[PDB]
Amino acid sequence: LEQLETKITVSSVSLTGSTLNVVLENNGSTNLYDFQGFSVIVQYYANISNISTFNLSLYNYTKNSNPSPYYWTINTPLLAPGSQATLTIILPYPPYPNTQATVVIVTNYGPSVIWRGSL
Amino acid sequence: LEQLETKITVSSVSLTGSTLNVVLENNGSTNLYDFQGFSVIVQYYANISNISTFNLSLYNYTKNSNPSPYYWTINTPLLAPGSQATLTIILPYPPYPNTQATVVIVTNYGPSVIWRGSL
Repeated sequence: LEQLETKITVSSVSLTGSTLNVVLENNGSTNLYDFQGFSVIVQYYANISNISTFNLSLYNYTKNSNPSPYYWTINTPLLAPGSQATLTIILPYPPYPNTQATVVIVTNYGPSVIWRGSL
Repeated sequence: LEQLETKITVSSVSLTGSTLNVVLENNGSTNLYDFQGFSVIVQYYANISNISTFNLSLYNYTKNSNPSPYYWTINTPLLAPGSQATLTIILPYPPYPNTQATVVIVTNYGPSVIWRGSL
């Protein structure tokens, strides 16, 4: 039948401690709600005992209010076209200051977004 | 009804020019064949005019016999439990010598594997 476009973009990324907050925008025509079917990858430089340490890991979805490291949450059950929501990603270590990072978010439908910047 | 375990592992990774060959093993109970529904991410250091350059990109599936850069293929239509197959990933630039790389492969079912090593 009818195929609908899926499209996401990242509006902003903010770091607090070891928590990444990613503002995600739905710019497509599909509703996004099957979050367990998303994939989230973060590459960053962890501060491990004052040594900048490359870390690239996969993060799993949860609805738990206190997500463990290597988990992520989002502050809505459904992200509709034209709306935005905040993804919270819990990193295992605080980022080493002034280092680059990459966040990959893949929707259950296939389309994805990659954010590249500094923490 | 019945849930079956999906599990993949990487047996080996080989580099030829700008082509990555990843031997993927099915160690689960599901058949793997919905490759368009997989996600593949590669992080490496590209040789761009003799400057080692960080590159993290998503690669899309194709069955084309001459995949373009940022595409991947696999040498079977179906990877059954207990079998292995070779994924071919076409990188945009040859890797800079003796640098680290990461390959993330996510099945359509959810379970994934991350390979970490050097090219």
